[PDB]
Amino acid sequence: YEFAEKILFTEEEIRTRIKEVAKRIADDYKGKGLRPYVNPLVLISVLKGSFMFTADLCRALCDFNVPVRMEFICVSSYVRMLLDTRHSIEGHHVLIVEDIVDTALTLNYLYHMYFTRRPASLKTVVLLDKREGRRVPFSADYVVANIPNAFVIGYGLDYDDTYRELRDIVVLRPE
Amino acid sequence: YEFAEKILFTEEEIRTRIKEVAKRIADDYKGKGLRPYVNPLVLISVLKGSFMFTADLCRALCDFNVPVRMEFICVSSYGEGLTSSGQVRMLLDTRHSIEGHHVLIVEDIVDTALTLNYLYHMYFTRRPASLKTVVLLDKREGRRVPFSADYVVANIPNAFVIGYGLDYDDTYRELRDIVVLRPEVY
Repeated sequence: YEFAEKILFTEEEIRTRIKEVAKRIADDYKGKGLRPYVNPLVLISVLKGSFMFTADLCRALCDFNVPVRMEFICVSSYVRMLLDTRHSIEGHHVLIVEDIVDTALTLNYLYHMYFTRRPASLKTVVLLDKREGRRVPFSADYVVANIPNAFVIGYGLDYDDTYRELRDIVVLRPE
Repeated sequence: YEFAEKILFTEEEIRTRIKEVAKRIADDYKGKGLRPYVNPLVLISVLKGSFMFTADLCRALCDFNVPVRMEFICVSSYGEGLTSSGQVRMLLDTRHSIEGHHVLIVEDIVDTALTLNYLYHMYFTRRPASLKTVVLLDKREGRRVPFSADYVVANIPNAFVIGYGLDYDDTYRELRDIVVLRPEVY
């Protein structure tokens, strides 16, 4: 990548970590009675960044026979909801999917919002976690990779909406 | 796949077909003046079904150095028998303007083509540099209005197909393969 710096995580490394995370999720929900139609694991994907992670994660979950329901939401901050879920999450096992949690301002807002809607359970899975960038305390339930305070792009992550399409996660501005 | 009657395409077959389509698109737009940030090829992904195809397609396009911008739109149908022109409600439109840009609408399947024809005409009036469509699957004989996709990953007969983003009552979208659902299910 001539426009960026070193590759932080290759596609194969990301694929491998996602498979392990899906394995852990499958194990953790094994006794929850997840079933298609009535009780699938609801993946609430925060657009735009999580689209790629979501596509790969849902397939890894499928590998472990975990039935899932995909939801896509969109938010904006000046946090307001531009697009919310199409089906009620009440009584369901929900997993909010994000590409990166740094300040945790958005994710914490969404977690609070969904928590009040009476889901059976509510957890979060993030591709990347900059645990040091917090503006509000927030602990994700599943993390694919913890990273330093480096600006990264690729695999859904952007530099002003560009470079989301890269197969690898690359360092634009080091750590 | 106890709920499946037949495997139409494996994950590997689809991957290969997506790369082939991506190469075609690259060839087709090479002289079009696309450029990162300023003039990327805009993929308007129609949720929910195209989410998977879009993730794999944008990566295949990146392999060919085609700069892309991803937009995700959400539409909803009208109650039963309110439209006979495929009209739908826009719940989420593109976040940025498409005027002057090369746009490609991305869909998982085109069968009746009622929604895709409606969306195509809607974006066409927004003055993009050009407007084309790419679909994962095409049931060519299923049309209720004429429509031709510019790029197609695979043609399929009239069977109930699921997987790779396509659903049966919002179920089975996560499968890695494209399979035919056993009639005993629906």
